[PDB]
Amino acid sequence: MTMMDMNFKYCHKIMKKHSKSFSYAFDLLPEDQRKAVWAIYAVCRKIDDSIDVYGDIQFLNQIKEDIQSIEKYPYEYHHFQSDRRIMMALQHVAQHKNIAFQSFYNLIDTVYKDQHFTMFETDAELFGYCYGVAGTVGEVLTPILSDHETHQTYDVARRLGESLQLINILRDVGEDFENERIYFSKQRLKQYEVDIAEVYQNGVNNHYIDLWEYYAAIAEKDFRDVMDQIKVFSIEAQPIIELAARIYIEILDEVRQANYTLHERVFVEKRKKAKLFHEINSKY
Ligand SMILES: CC(C)=CCC/C(C)=C/CC/C(C)=C/CSP(=O)(O)OP(=O)(O)O
Ligand SMILES: CC(C)=CCC/C(C)=C/CC/C(C)=C/CSP(=O)(O)OP(=O)(O)O
Ligand SMILES: [Mg+2]
Ligand SMILES: [Mg+2]
Ligand SMILES: [Mg+2]
Repeated sequence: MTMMDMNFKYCHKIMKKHSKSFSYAFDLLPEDQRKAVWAIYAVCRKIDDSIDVYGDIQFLNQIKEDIQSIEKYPYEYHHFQSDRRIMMALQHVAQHKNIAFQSFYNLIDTVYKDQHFTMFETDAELFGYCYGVAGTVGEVLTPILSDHETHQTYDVARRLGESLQLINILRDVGEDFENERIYFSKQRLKQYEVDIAEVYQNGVNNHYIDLWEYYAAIAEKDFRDVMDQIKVFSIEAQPIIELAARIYIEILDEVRQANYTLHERVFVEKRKKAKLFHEINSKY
């Protein structure tokens, strides 16, 4: 095993550790493509944890600096200040693919501003936040999962990631409340007459369910639109991308089955992921 192989294997470990939902799915891709995804994931994961988990704001500045170094001198050797193995894998990927560097910068700014967390006043603010933390990952992942780097591709990728961030939000309402975060907007929260602190203490009710179902309906609808343009992706990636999404559509059925509980984190069982994959491949 070469050194670079080792760098990608460290990225793989990080994704296996933190992505209980998607590691399984993305590892089904051909080697070159899944190695790039592990790199991207590891970069995004370090960024998202820089502050949330290590509290470390200097570390986040170093990640930005490191990405900035790769963008300007893709071919020079750099003394990476954040995590060397991840940045080497990322520079290796940038020498073969067209990395949307601005998208990592948008993600970094969105993760940063999340330390001045202020509830969204409207859905448009919530949706612009889904772009920043997940539409951007769709954009950076675009040249890896497709040979047609065109606006329709970027656009389905962006729309898929924002859509998964919404499902994510619907799965994590309760744990996000414990961390003092409510991602639903005030406009919509007032309109459905819900106070999350309250529903958290006394259980679900019918206003909360309707609020939640109002957002799940937005996510499901968007899921179906990207499932009609799944062909913008490479042929090897299409069933994986579809598996990734459906796992998350599954999580919504899991929240419904646990009666929208705010006190547990529903997940999808590995065995079930393999089933979903089997069905997708039926028509693939
Ligand atoms: C493929 C494509 C074109 C677009 C999709 C872009 C993606 C994958 C965006 C990320 C969406 C989110 C919120 C993922 C959870 S990461 P996690 O590791 O925390 O997952 P988990 O919390 O275990 O469910
Ligand atoms: C899967 C893939 C290709 C890309 C994802 C890249 C990542 C990790 C981006 C950082 C922003 C996200 C989606 C964090 C997890 S949201 P959460 O509710 O799961 O909270 P968490 O940080 O996981 O505890
Ligand atoms: Mg997670
Ligand atoms: Mg996080
Ligand atoms: Mg969450």
